[PDB]
Amino acid sequence: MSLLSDLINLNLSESSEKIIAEYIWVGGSGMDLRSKARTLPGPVSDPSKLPKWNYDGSSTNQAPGQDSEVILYPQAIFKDPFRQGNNILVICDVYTPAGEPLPTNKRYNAAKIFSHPDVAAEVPWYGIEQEYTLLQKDTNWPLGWPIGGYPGPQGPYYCGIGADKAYGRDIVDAHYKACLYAGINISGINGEVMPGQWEFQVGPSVGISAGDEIWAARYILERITEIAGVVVSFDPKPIPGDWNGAGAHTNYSTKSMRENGGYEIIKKAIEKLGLRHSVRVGYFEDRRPSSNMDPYVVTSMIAETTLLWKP
Amino acid sequence: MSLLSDLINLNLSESSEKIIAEYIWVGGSGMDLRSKARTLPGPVSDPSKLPKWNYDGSSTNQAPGQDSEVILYPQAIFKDPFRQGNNILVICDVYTPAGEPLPTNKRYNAAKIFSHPDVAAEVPWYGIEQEYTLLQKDTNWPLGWPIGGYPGPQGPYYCGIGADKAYGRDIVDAHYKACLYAGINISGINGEVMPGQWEFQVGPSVGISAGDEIWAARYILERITEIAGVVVSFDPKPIPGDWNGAGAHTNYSTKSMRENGGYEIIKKAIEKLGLRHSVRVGYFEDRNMDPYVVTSMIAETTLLWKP
Amino acid sequence: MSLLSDLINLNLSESSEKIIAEYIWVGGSGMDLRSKARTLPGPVSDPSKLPKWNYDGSSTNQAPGQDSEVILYPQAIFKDPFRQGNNILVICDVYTPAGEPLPTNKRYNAAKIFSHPDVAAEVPWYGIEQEYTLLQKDTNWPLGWPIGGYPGPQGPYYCGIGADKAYGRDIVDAHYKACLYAGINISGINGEVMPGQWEFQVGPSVGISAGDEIWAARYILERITEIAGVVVSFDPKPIPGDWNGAGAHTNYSTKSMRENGGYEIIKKAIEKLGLRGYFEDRNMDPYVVTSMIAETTLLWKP
Amino acid sequence: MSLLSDLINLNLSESSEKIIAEYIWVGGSGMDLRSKARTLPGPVSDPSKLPKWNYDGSSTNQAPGQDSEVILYPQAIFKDPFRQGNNILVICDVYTPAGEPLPTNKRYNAAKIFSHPDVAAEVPWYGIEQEYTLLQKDTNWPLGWPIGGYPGPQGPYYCGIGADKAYGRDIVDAHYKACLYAGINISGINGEVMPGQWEFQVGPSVGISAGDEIWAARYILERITEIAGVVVSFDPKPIPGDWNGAGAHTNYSTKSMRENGGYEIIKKAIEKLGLRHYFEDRNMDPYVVTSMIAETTLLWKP
Amino acid sequence: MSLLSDLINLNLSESSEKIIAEYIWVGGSGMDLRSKARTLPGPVSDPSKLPKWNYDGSSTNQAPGQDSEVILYPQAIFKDPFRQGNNILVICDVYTPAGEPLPTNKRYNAAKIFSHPDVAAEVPWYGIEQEYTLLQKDTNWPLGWPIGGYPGPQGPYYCGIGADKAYGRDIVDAHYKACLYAGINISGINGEVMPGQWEFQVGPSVGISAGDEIWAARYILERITEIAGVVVSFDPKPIPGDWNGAGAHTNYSTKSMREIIKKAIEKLGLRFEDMDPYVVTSMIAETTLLWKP
Amino acid sequence: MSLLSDLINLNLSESSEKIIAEYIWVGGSGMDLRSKARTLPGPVSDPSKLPKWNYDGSSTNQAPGQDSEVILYPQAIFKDPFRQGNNILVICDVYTPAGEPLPTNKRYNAAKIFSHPDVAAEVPWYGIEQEYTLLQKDTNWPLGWPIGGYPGPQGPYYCGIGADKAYGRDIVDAHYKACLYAGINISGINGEVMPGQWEFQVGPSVGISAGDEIWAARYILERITEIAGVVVSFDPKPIPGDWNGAGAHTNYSTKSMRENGGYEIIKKAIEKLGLRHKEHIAAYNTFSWGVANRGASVRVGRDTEKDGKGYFEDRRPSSNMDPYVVTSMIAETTLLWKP
Repeated sequence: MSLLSDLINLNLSESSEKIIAEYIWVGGSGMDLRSKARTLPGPVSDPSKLPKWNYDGSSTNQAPGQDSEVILYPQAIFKDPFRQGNNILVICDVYTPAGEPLPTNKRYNAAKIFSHPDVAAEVPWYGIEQEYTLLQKDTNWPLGWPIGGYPGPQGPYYCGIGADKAYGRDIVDAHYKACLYAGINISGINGEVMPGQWEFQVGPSVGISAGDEIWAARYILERITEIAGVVVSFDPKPIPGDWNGAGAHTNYSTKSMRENGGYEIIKKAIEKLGLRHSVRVGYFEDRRPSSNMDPYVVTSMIAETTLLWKP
Repeated sequence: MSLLSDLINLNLSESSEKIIAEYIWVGGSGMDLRSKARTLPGPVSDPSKLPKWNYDGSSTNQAPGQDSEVILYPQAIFKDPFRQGNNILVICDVYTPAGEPLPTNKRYNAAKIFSHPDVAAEVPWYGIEQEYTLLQKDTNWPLGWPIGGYPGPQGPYYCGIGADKAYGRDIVDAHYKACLYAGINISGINGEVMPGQWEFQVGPSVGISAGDEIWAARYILERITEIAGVVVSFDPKPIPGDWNGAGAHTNYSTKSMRENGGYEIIKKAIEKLGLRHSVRVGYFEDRNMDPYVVTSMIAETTLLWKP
Repeated sequence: MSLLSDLINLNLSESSEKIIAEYIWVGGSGMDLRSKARTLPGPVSDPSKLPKWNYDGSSTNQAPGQDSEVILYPQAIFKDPFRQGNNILVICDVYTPAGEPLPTNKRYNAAKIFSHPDVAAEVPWYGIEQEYTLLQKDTNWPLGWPIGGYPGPQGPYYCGIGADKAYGRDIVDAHYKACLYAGINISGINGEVMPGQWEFQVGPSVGISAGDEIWAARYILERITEIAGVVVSFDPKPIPGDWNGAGAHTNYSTKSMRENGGYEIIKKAIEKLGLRGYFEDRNMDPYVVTSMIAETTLLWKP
Repeated sequence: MSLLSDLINLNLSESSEKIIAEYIWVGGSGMDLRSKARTLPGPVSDPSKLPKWNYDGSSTNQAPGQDSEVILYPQAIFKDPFRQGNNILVICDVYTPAGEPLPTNKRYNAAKIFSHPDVAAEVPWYGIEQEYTLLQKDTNWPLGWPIGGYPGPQGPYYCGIGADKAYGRDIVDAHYKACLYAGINISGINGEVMPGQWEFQVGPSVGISAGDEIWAARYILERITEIAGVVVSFDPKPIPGDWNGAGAHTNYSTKSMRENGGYEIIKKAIEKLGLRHYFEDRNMDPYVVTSMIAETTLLWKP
Repeated sequence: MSLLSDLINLNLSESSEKIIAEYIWVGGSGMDLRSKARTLPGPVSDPSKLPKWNYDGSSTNQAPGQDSEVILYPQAIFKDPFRQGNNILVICDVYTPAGEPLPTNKRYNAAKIFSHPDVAAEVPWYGIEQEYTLLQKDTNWPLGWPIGGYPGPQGPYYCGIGADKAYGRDIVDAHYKACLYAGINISGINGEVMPGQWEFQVGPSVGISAGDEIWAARYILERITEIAGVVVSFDPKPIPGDWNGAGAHTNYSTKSMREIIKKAIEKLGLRFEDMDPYVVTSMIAETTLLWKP
Repeated sequence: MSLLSDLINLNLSESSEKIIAEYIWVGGSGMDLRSKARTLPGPVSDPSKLPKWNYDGSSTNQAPGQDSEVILYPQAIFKDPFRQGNNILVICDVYTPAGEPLPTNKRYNAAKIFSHPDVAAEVPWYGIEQEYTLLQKDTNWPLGWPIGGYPGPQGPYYCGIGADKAYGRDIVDAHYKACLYAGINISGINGEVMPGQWEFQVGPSVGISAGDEIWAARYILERITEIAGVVVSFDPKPIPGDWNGAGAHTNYSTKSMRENGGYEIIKKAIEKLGLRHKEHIAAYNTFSWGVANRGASVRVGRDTEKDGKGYFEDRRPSSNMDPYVVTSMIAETTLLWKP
């Protein structure tokens, strides 16, 4: 409605100083984003000044015990592209009332790694490639799926233009701008090989914020698909039959690698990655993660292995 | 039709100083909000400066006895998020032409309680959690209700995002901004365990204003569902079959609780509520009733009642 | 389309000084409003400065004989809420080319009454309640009419809120603002007992202007229902079968009633009305109703 | 809905100095436009300052062997009419990682021709007429195709107006303004003989920028048909059966032609064109057409 | 489908002597008919030669789950107008495995009354008028219910003809013939005052068979509405709002009356023309023949 | 469409003496019925006089090996209710070209059991109850599934009548008459607890023919749902969520159990069944039995106890069981097996 969108787009700065904060977290599947919103007395840019919150963990498959309460710790702030003004998104990680990180909290361990002085001094930069597929809500097939099936790896959809080739660009372009506005370092987008299939890239992002941003980007994307009435999947294999997906390739570089200087340093890091069990060379790419893996794990494991691990 | 919203959204400040006041009241079922609007000469911020009004109680199940007139007393003003500008919402309570509160007027007795020096000195604060369900107008099942029916208490709807999980968010978000604009102390919202089910929280709100705000929040919400062509229910059990609803839990604290040695005041307060007969511990929580009644009963039982 | 509304909403002040004037009149059924629009060189606020106009009365059931021409006399100006800017609505009344009021022109005799020095001195104020029903275009039953039919006098529609109770509020709220914008003294609105049934109140309005304003308000409402694709009826009994309508009560006060003490003036006025602050009088033409009240209490001699 | 277009239409200048660049290239069929977008730190007006990029050529039928990587060289900048603000469109041509132009890269050779001192000194101007057909997505027949088939070369569609004659004008007018905004020298448009068939002209455009501009205009057009949910064809024969198409006629003038003009210089150019087989030369790649005329008339010696 | 109706209309007499018997009973609400079918070796006309059967009473609100078996006693036979041929309908009443009538079995007590020598010798005849309403499956409003709603008691529907007046006559005429074919003494039909509203009359019917026949006729009617995709209600008030229903009038005569009425009318008042038909019919006999003031 | 059904319903006896035989078999999932049809020179009543046939086993998940040919052995004849006249249905079991039964051929071992003199002398009768669900083709939810979802175990659908209660009776009544016409010993039908859920019973049928008849009855049902444009499921849980399904309960009696003294014989058989329980469950939790307590593994029934003779019910098999396995295992355990 036009009456409805007017209420949704009300600018609160004209009526008070209160802001709305959307607290966001990863649910019990490790892939389900959850959120809810609260009012704060005034604008906030420092996450550490945000109050902690809580939710019912037995409703998100995260607290089975007699105590269902789970605590939310604010960790990163972004501008809310939906509520606009001084309203914000808050990426949180999740803990028991006693202060223990939940098993589905991957940020905790990642934060320990990125806070290590020898990792922190190396200024690790990350570039993440996030593929996704837009799906018809009723049928669960990708937008533009051709009547008659699987089209193949050589087709008109990859970076295509036109009503018969690019399906869902409105969602994609809305997302690109929403992310820039929010403060995410989104570095690009492209239409992928399958109809309704797309990719966005994020980076360079330093350390723990790479994970914060990617989760923030996924949140915004699904909020946008929600508006459009379309289902989004980050699964590498979102439908049966043949399917061409990429994965979740991660580009990585340190202060030493970027100061050449250490062209050689890139190669030894690659040596270390091979030693642990895909990797190509500036910076280098890691080709093992799939499109739904947790970025906190992926990014921190690369730093640990290349900066802290000794066989 | 774009021609229509242009008219609805006209800025009257450009043409004169007159304002429109939407007078709101609780009807004969104790849960049905009613309203109508009048033009006033200029901007008003003090409810005591508003004229009294009236309506036909025989049309809202509030006047049987040969005299159908019921009187409206303005009690609280909020900004009107629908008409915008200087136009206002007016929460009223209802009286006979003779000056007596109607049986369905719960504000009067609640106000008497909050006006008592022993209550007023304790500065009672209230926090209310209002759960509600958004229902398809034609089928009366919740928005997004799954074909197989009751999904269970463990699902993707609670605080969910995405077309297949969150149903009716445009309404929820419209309501959130609308209340803040209106001047209600809405403190947050969340998607609940069932599809189409949500919650908003209001507070802390002082004394009689908790009820004023709650009714105002309910009014705004149902005005918004009206626009969206959706039905709203505040019933804990809004459909047959299995259902997970919470209720309307109420948080309460006094000045004594908020200061030094609240621990004792809190347990004692709980003891008296128990002695009268659902209560758990900052402050404490008390588990479709009228908020004027609920909030004032808590103050009275804990501050005025002497066993 | 959005291309269309852009053209409809052009601000003519940006391109010239010309304004558009919508001349409005009551047709041969006594309840059908008609209008058409003309271009004038510049802004006008004084009705007496508007040129007279004309139309084919044989197309509106208002001229049977060999000369079908009917003359329009501008009588009242309001701002046009549809064209916006300096464009205006013009309430006219209607005459033969020779200068005689048509039988369906009720403003003429009303004007004589309000022009009478004894009436004019009393500054009569009117408050008029206009009930109306919004009807589905195809079925001609009210918006929100329930499958089972007539619901009874006790229901959720009266001053109701919600998708299942208030039917047509967008029209009603558009009208309220449109009337205020136009310069009509609209004093309030409410949902009525039947679904799709509503009321607006106008006043206080002075003398002959009560009728001019009520007619302008009816005009504006029906232009709005036209936009919404809904039919409107001002008939107290707009559908067959059982139905609750209120009516059209008219509140009335003279200068004398409004001063000290007035109660006595009110007493006598009430007696004369029966025989033939303020007080209330229990599809009619507002020109007739209001002027008859003034005449009965100020000019008539029992 | 309206929420979606708000996000798409966000002005990024309010949040940072970063811009979005849409890299565009010709795919493996020689007629398929492809593109994707990346974030840059600040505004750029010089193509030579833009970073090179890459894509998977095995996905656009442009790299078969074990190395599917293809390099994009930015060549021309236009403002992005879709993202607005300081966002840009970037016309690119394509190379192997080793630095060799791909077979489907026609810009490379044209650029050698226009950079040649004997060509460059003559400032070749080009005027290109681009015909196209708007097709129903589901049926693949032109918009407004009549129940009964091919209407003939004599009809109401050529430069027509009205719902029954002009099909897809909203696309055409969006494109016209979009191209002007972008910085393309679009010189006019017209409805053509077949329903849903139209033409745009570009020029005068100097040298290599003629081809850059036509490709950018084709890109903008298909992005617009995409928004409209309509298919576009630049094929001279976009459906079976009889059909009236023009082609891609190219106008050409040299500095000397614009001087005296003399006409003799024109005669000479025409003569040389004949020998190999301003003035007019009657879906091909504009880089090829434009550069061959320049080569033949300025470099080629009989 | 013609392929489907060909299978449904197969004449089993052409392939064997086996027949199908549809056992019918009254469920736990007292108004819900239930049935299921079994194969028998050959034609049967004597209800007492039919085997008893059983069902899960916990699925029809007539037994608890821990002890759910309920026994079906065959009581009356009719020809089955749906399966045709030698196939039959069997009206049953219902008992615990120990042999007691279920509380929702009203036939048992009615049978005792009609078996009483003071009643049986008097040959009580019954005429029953059964009103019903045909309802649109999706809306639950009557067939032909007018857009503007409740029309009033004076209208064109009563005994009407035409597309705009008679709604559901196909169902009604099918029912009339089906009942006659089945062996029910259906004595007439008429369109009623409300749209989609109808009545059939059964009688004269002797004693306990009046109840058997009415239930059999109700069965046949709802099987027919099932075919037509229409819902049936025997409720006097089948929709909210105003409605014109008759009631449940019952005609009654004894052997003595047919040869008198006033003494019976007197007896009825303290407690000619006057819910479960077994109850209604037997209580009238009891009132006028067995009762003690 | 009447033009089409006229062709389908042609009486071939008026045009020739040739008949059409629909050879039917169980495919590689153990539940997928397959069939195809051939022309034979004249009418046939003796299955042993029908020629063998073959099919491509790599197309029904029944021959992975390099030789995809699988052989069809005719075993049972029924009249074809679809083609009518002298046209027939032929229940087959399936073998390698070399002559060995396929792993998915369960008839073979069952036949070996029913041919044993100790089983045959005993004349085992079987009664099988086949529950099934009719599903809307597009949504995969049952016919008549209510807008608000799962209704519960106490409702109006069980043996119900009316447009709002009984869903799919045309299919059910067509199937009942088609089976009778075909020569199958179908003994009854009823509407079940869930919307669109129904049951039919077959029996008493002696020995190996019980399985032949059950499979023929299943074939006919799915051929009828195909005509109706409806999907049929014999799965114990044809939809997610709560669901009330029974299974495929099997009644069993020997000549001795049916005569006087029979109850003592029944108890001994039940004892033997209990000693095996795990073997039977694995093929078809804690073994139990009684007369009217659910969910006993085995039920005797009031009538049997009362009379001192009759039969007993094995309530363990699920609705998608292979009747050859169930029927023959009951005979084997109670008549041939030595603990």
